[PDB]
Amino acid sequence: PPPPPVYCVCRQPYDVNRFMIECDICKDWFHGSCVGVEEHHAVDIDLYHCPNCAVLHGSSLMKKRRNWHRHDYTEIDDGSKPVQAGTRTFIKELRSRVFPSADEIIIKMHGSQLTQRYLEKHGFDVPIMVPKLDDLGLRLPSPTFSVMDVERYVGGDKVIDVIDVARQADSKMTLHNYVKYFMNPNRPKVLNVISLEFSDTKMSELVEVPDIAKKLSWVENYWPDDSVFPKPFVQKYCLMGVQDSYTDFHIDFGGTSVWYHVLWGEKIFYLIKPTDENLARYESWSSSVTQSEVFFGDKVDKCYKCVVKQGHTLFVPTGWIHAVLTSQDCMAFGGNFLHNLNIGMQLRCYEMEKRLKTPDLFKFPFFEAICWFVAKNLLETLKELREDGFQPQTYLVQGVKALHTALKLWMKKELVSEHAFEIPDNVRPGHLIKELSKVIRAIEEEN
Ligand SMILES: O=C(O)CCC(=O)C(=O)O
Ligand SMILES: [Fe+2]
Ligand SMILES: [Zn+2]
Ligand SMILES: [Zn+2]
Repeated sequence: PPPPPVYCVCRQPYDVNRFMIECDICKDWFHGSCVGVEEHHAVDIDLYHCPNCAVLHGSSLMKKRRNWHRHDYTEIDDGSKPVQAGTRTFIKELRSRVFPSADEIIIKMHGSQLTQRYLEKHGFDVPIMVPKLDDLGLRLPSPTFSVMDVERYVGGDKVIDVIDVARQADSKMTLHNYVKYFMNPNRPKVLNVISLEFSDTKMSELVEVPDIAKKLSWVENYWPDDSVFPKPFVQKYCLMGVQDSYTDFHIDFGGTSVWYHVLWGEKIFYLIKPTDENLARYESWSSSVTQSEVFFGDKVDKCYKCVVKQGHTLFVPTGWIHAVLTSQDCMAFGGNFLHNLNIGMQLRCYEMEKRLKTPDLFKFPFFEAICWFVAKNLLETLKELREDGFQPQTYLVQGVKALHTALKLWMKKELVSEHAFEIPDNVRPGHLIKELSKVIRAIEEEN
């Protein structure tokens, strides 16, 4: 009559969906939550000793630090091995570097002026800075809002993704434990939260994205209600990071444009323009094996340092390559959106993510799906303008044409196999491409 197999001090049966750690003394397994060990602490622990065993054997044996510049702080500090991203020395070095002020390129303006008419007329190809909050239609919680409040609304037991910035590695924590950590002024490690999307929490009630962002948003103007696919939520994000948190260079998923508002603290963006040259150097860099050892900002001609003060709102347009340094403990809200202003580049960025085989969960949920719905509606628009007297605006045409090129490419016999599952069973792929080709031919003719 063998006893049912249970583990941990809670004498519970094994659950494969829960993080556990092995005690080197008793050989049993323990739930991180039962013994107070976070998933990100596992890499620090050399040999784990559970509380009970610790009474006579002492605490766990931790790995010894010999670094300040390598992801694996155990490597000997002999001279070989370059400085890696997000480490203490890296940050020190990053803070000493000299960059061209982002003032040379970004546009600063009043919220009331930032409209779709303005964007269509002058384009949206450089970052836009909006010092004051007035006229953005951007509603956020009081500047006094604290992490304890984030916990109060969202929910203490919610599971979020944390980033051990000095290792550039991900793990998971409950929002409660993250707050406990953030609240302790003395943090033995730099942790950063950047993917806590709360549009489905009681905290959504408090935030309201910028009008321009909603006015432009693809999901907001083209994603149907009668959709079989699940509507994407990348509109409301809560960002919390302690000082010296770092995010290496990247291009937001799906070539989406984004908005950031620092409630309190100070974020520092390192902006790189989306030139063909740079976009190539980036795609190489983001795949090279020495990535973590090369500060990409050096592989290009100009890297702009944009300091975002608390109270300010920044807008980064499609394609821009950027890294972010957290000058000080900060909490900021932000969001991503796709729009017509730069249809071509968005597709360009999407094609690039596909080649870098960036993980599934690290992309934009249903990129192709939305692209279909858009092509569809734009067909009705371009057509309704023709049968109405006016000729479409240059950009929209340049864009619908790029989208046209894209849809045709996905249907291509040797390719339709992968882009197949992504088509909405609400659209006639071959049909849209035909009707779209003529309106394009028509427009191209009249002009
Ligand atoms: O949290 C940060 O310091 C930067 C986050 C960021 O740039 C992003 O999520 O795209
Ligand atoms: Fe970003
Ligand atoms: Zn033990
Ligand atoms: Zn347990």
